[PDB]
Amino acid sequence: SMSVKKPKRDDSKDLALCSMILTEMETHEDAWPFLLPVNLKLVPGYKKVIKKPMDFSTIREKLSSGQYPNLETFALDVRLVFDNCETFNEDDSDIGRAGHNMRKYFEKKWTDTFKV
Ligand SMILES: Cn1cc(C(=O)NCC2(N)CCCCC2)ccc1=O
Repeated sequence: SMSVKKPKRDDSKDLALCSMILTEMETHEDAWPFLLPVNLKLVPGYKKVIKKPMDFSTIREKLSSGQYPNLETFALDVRLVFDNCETFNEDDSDIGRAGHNMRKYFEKKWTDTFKV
C-alpha cells in the first residue's frame, strides 16, 4: 500500500529474455502456421470467429517498439496465438498439433527462464 513497498524482482533483463524466447519460437520447425498474420481475405471464418488475431511477427513488432509494458503482457500475446489456434483447428490437424507443440515449447522456456 501507500509507502509500503513490496520487494520486486529485477526486471531489467526482461526485454532481452523475451526476445530470445521469441527467437526460439520463430525458428522452431513447427512455427510456420504462426509466423505471419492469418490472411483474413483467404481463410474462411477466421475474421468473424477469431476476435483478437495474433502471430509471431506482430509480437516481434510490439516487442521491438515498446508496446509490452511488462513480461506478463508479452506472455498473454504468446498464449493468445495458441488459444486462437485451438479455437479454429482440430487437435490432430497439422496446424492444430503444431499449436499444441508450440504451447508446450513456450511454457517450458517461460518457467525455465523466469521461474528462477
Ligand atoms: C494459425 N492458423 C494459420 C492458417 C493458415 O492459413 N496458415 C498459413 C498458410 N495457409 C499460408 C502460408 C503457408 C501455408 C499455409 C489457418 C488457420 C489458423 O488457425
